Amino acid sequence: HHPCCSNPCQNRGECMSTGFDQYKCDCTRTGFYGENCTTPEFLTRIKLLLKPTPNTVHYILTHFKGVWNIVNNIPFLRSLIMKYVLTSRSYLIDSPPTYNVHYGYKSWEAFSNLSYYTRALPPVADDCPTPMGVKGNKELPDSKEVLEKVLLRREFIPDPQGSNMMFAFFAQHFTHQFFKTDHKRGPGFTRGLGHGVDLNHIYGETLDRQHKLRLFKDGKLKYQVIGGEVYPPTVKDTQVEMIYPPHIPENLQFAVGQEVFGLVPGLMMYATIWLREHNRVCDILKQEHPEWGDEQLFQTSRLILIGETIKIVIEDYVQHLSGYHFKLKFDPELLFNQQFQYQNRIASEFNTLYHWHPLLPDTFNIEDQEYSFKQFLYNNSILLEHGLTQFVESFTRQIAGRVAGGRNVPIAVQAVAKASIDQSREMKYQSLNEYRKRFSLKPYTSFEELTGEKEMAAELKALYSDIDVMELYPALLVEKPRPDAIFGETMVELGAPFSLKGLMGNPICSPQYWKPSTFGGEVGFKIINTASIQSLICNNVKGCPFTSFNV
Amino acid sequence: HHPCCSNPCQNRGECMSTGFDQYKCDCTRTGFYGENCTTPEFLTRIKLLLKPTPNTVHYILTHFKGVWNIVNNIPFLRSLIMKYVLTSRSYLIDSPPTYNVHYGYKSWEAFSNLSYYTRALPPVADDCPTPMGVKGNKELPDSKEVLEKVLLRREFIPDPQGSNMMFAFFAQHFTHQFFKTDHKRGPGFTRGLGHGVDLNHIYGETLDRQHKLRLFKDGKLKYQVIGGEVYPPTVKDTQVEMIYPPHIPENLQFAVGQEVFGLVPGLMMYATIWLREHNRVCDILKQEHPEWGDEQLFQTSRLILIGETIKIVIEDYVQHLSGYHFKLKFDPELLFNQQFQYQNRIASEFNTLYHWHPLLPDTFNIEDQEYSFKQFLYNNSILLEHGLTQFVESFTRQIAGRVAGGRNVPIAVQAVAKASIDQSREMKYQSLNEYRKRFSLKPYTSFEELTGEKEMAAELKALYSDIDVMELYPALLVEKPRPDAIFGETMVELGAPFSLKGLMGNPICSPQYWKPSTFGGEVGFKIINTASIQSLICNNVKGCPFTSFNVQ
Ligand code: COH
Ligand code: COH
Ligand SMILES: *[C@@H]1O[C@H](CO)[C@@H](O[C@@H]2O[C@H](CO)[C@@H](O[C@H]3O[C@H](CO)[C@@H](O)[C@H](O)[C@@H]3O)[C@H](O)[C@H]2NC(C)=O)[C@H](O)[C@H]1NC(C)=O
Ligand SMILES: *[C@@H]1O[C@@H](CO)[C@@H](O[C@@H]2O[C@H](CO)[C@@H](O)[C@H](O)[C@H]2NC(C)=O)[C@H](O)[C@H]1NC(C)=O
Ligand SMILES: *[C@@H]1O[C@H](CO)[C@@H](O[C@@H]2O[C@H](CO)[C@@H](O)[C@H](O)[C@H]2NC(C)=O)[C@H](O)[C@H]1NC(C)=O
Ligand SMILES: *[C@@H]1O[C@H](CO)[C@@H](O[C@@H]2O[C@H](CO)[C@@H](O)[C@H](O)[C@H]2NC(C)=O)[C@H](O)[C@H]1NC(C)=O
Ligand SMILES: CC/C=C\C/C=C\C/C=C\C/C=C\C/C=C\C/C=C\CCC(=O)O
Ligand SMILES: CC/C=C\C/C=C\C/C=C\C/C=C\C/C=C\C/C=C\CCC(=O)O
Ligand SMILES: CCCCCCCCO[C@@H]1O[C@H](CO)[C@@H](O)[C@H](O)[C@H]1O
Ligand SMILES: CCCCCCCCO[C@@H]1O[C@H](CO)[C@@H](O)[C@H](O)[C@H]1O
Ligand SMILES: *[C@@H]1O[C@H](CO)[C@@H](O)[C@H](O)[C@H]1NC(C)=O
Repeated sequence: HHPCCSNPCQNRGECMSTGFDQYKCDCTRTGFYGENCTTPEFLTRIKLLLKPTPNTVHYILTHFKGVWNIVNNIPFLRSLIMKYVLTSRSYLIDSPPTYNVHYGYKSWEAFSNLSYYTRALPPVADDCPTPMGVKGNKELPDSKEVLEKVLLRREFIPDPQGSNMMFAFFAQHFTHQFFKTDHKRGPGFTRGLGHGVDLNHIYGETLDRQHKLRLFKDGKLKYQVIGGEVYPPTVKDTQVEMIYPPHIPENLQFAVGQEVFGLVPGLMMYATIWLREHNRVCDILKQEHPEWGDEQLFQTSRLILIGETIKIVIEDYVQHLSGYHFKLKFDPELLFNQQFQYQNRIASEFNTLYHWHPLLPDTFNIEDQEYSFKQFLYNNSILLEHGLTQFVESFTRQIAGRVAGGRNVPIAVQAVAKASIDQSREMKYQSLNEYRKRFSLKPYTSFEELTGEKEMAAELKALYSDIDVMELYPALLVEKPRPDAIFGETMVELGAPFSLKGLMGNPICSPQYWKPSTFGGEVGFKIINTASIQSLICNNVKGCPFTSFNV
Repeated sequence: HHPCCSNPCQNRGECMSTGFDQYKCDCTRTGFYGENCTTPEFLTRIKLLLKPTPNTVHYILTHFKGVWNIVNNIPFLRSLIMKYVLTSRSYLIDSPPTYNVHYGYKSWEAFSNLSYYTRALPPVADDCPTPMGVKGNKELPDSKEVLEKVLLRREFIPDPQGSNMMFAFFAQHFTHQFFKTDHKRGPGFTRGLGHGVDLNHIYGETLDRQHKLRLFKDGKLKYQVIGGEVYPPTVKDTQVEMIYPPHIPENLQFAVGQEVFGLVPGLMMYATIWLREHNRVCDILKQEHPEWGDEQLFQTSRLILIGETIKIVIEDYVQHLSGYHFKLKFDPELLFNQQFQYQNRIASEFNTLYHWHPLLPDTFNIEDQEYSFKQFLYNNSILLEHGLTQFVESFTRQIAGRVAGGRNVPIAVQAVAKASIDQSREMKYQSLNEYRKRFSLKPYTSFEELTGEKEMAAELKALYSDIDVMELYPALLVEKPRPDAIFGETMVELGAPFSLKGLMGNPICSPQYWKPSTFGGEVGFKIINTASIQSLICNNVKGCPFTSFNVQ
């Protein structure tokens, strides 16, 4: 079998077979040397002794509120800290990207083919004696067993951080512009060739689709007016393909950028909001530039919305997730004097860690009504009957579920959660502990250590036998959360690097893009730099309801 | 008309309409301010006082031969200078890329659609009163007139730098992996979506084409053996689509990565050499890695040949062009402590400046035979009759034409030279002086300053009327050359930044790729770092003939 099956190389060293039973580790720029890159250099040894553990940095950022109030209000100091935050996490991502599901060694195919999700860790070789390499049993525990014993929801566990359904549907809507798995090809493949925040979920992946969604007057997107209220146009009027079951009336078959957004009224809510926002921006730009044509009005509005998205995602969305007292800042200028690659490639593992199905509640509470999953799916008449205003008011009030801590995946989505385990195995994912080492974390030495608890640990112990063969995905959902937090260590220390690369690696953040002329002047630039989840709703939802990402 | 037609914004500021009749310059990070980004900042005043002219910099590098011989033999000094060569030049390129033929403003279409060549300078707006903006006549001079008067060759003008046919065909072969204009779509469109040195001209642009060219054993490419010599496989054997006229029979229809390389035997020579090289690397890798399968063998060989190409382009090809006494170095480690984007987008203007048709000779001299263009075109029989050994020997010793200096485009390719002018015009290119400013160069104040000569300068003024409406492409071919040099100032100062960016911006130069493991260990890595035009020939051509890019 492959000599690298045991993953002998440490500290981001690279394994290469040198014969049927021999390997060699490449320790170049790891800061380590020796057969397995285990011996540290003098500079590295001191650097290791001083580096605070992720849980210590988390403590500081979620305590000393009085000091953070001061830091947050000194621009020079706030910028300095945000600069470290960005740079320290960006470094953990390979850019230009390296491996994918088919290539556990660097290759031009892996680099050039945008149809693949990239991979933070190479896949386990096909001929390895064990699913994870050398350790554990010949088969991983049955995925259904794992799901039922440690993942499925017994009782609904609310998020201690206060996350609401406004946040939950935002996460789903937003992340679904770059998580577009090509099922015709396989789970290691994507339909989102932009590999980041291009807003294809509003505008369409292809030009052909974009043009069916456009009005071609004043730069705007097509729309319909039902009961005085602006909604996306129909499948019939646009000839835009959407996923809908055949029983749904032509009227409620809304056509938007992303084919799957008719699945959930919550997604259609943000689809309508962003559609309204783009047309609102077109009106603003048409007044600033009465001399501009439709094409520039559209293009310029798109870039502004990309700006709004990255701004809202950092300063509202990530801010809320973080639980920090420190105010995260969206400012491209922070990287202008730093070494940073303005490019991104969506990692398969980023996709997997983002399967936050526990967020989903048992019922969807709108006004006085409580809708079940069956009632809620594909039902756009709920959005029409209640209206966006009510939808915002209700989902701001309804708490979402805790992601970590175990046993909170709703039964309605059991098949999806099982799929997340199966496809991980199909894609030959390395173990949780390997992913932890890859992201500078000390590997878990027991199931009790991972879970911070006793019952789920015991079950997992009987299923996997060895902590070093625990899988990434189920571990993220069973992990001990941070104090009163939605996630545990692994979720954050993997998610944040992937997250920040995709946000800052956007072209609009590059020095040659980050200037007022890119966005139609100061007026367009102003829209970005003052954008918030509150302003987004206020500008586009009748009666400007209050909103946030917490209850 | 559009308020930015006059190109009012200077020093890299960006123009934006602010009404039907008014504009605004965005002077962000230009180092200048004011209405037209003309008022320099204090730090910028100091920088413009200390920075030497490109002509001064060229002089130092092409003189003091003894000093550079010391510099080239102290590794630290050589590394320090090469570092500046790369950095001082790379800020001149927008990366991520900005404009294209359809977008004079930054947009997502422009950034995300890889089918476009990018643009170093936005196109002149459609509604502008004159083709160049506001200056000049309603129409530009007839392209035929510009071609006939100052471009077409009379007496053959050899390149004083001594560039040979080995250089000419290498240039043609190497650049045609990234200059692949999509003529069904338009001149502003490319079919090379890799936008750089991916060797698609050897391996194919698509996966289906690659798979028809591969042997699927030992990581090799398909081939045939004619008279003991390894040559590309046929169209009949591979089912790989190639551009061949009807009269060309099945046997002489070689299938290679790039569909037009059958056009010229000179290109097929390099296609055959590189095909042999790939398969030679596979053998080396097989010996190092008996456990490796076909796919990895092929993949890592590709990565090695990409490395070899970049090595040869910098240390032989560009080295020769530059005419420097200073030895250029391919070393990615030099950029690891620098701000640099490992990405590239081929610029339309880079394509245009690379139409070096004056390089082409009147006839192609091989052994005792002098072949005319008609005799040479689409004729791989010539290749088989003489063999690659005689091709290298003959082409190594035949001199190329001088590109700059005017009146040196062969008549045989006159329709091509005309097309470059016509296509620049439909692509709405800005004037020469606008591109010169774009690249930190002083605009020419007269046609005599452009040529350094009286006769052509007179012909040009009678056609263009104003120096500020002179087109970029014809200007490059008529430009006053540097002393005893193949090119003039504009060619180099535009070409060099596009080039280095294309080469160093390759992902194999990034810290995570620039490791022995990427190339199958230290032996694979050594093949990249010791590559040269001579070794390429020596390793793959019977008898190991001597070669270089100059005579002889
Ligand atoms: C952000 C949190 C979140 C939420 C709230 C959510 C809520 C819901 C929901 C109820 C409203 C339904 C019916 C679905 C249904 C699906 N989910 Co999500 N999902 C979420 C995170 C994800 C992500 C991320 C993916 C991967 C997308 C992909 O691969 O296409 C996913 C996968 C899926 C898929 C693709 C199948 C696959 O194999 O990946 C479907 C269908 N699920 N989801
Ligand atoms: C680098 C120097 C060089 C040389 C030596 C050279 C030698 C020759 C040559 C004799 C060997 C002939 C018959 C031609 C003829 C042509 N040249 Co070149 N060309 C050169 C530089 C270029 C470049 C660069 C392009 C742009 C390629 C493209 O696809 O637009 C080009 C374009 C062309 C085209 C149109 C592109 C197409 O797809 O057909 C033709 C025809 N020509 N050239
Ligand atoms: C990116 O990677 C994809 C996966 O390798 C690749 O899709 C694959 O394309 C090949 C060739 O186009 C298909 O293989 C087919 O080749 C023979 C040719 O004779 C056909 O008769 C068969 O249909 C055979 O399947 C693969 O089917 C296909 N793999 C899939 C669907 O997963 C993409 O082409 C690559 N992307 C680019 C732009 O190159
Ligand atoms: C910024 O723009 C330039 C033109 O690009 C210049 O405007 C022109 O000034 C000329 C005299 O110097 C006039 O002949 C001409 O009327 C005018 N062109 C216009 C406005 O259409 C401005 O002077 C210059 N501004 C500054 C501050 O120097
Ligand atoms: C590098 O790693 C290899 C394989 O992980 C080490 O070989 C192992 O050594 C340990 C302790 O002596 C044994 O438990 C294993 O039996 C050995 N190999 C295997 C496959 O089990 C090797 O010692 C390491 N190199 C150094 C010097 O640290
Ligand atoms: C990149 O741009 C080109 C040109 O706009 C796009 O090609 C056009 O596609 C539309 C709709 O599919 C066709 O109707 C036209 O015939 C095409 N125009 C041409 C050939 O000039 C191309 O689709 C774009 N690429 C991507 C990835 O969207
Ligand atoms: C293409 C990718 C672009 C954007 C990424 C999208 C969303 C990112 C949001 C969350 C990422 C996943 C898990 C949590 C990780 C980080 C956010 C929370 C806390 C960490 C704060 C920090 O240090 O950045
Ligand atoms: C993707 C593109 C990558 C590489 C292009 C390869 C070769 C380009 C060669 C010539 C272009 C034309 C003119 C200048 C070219 C090279 C520089 C020559 C002299 C100046 C030396 C220097 O300052 O680097
Ligand atoms: C509501 C859906 C849950 C069905 C669980 C079926 C698998 C049984 O799982 C068991 O669940 C018990 C109750 O939490 C735990 O005490 C046990 O540790 C666990 O093994
Ligand atoms: C030996 C030719 C060098 C001088 C030519 C410059 C004048 C251009 O003359 C042109 O030459 C073309 C090529 O035959 C012809 O097609 C044109 O009809 C002719 O006018
Ligand atoms: C859709 O929503 C309506 C209320 O708007 C609800 O009464 C109905 O039952 C739902 N449809 C389905 C099929 O559940």
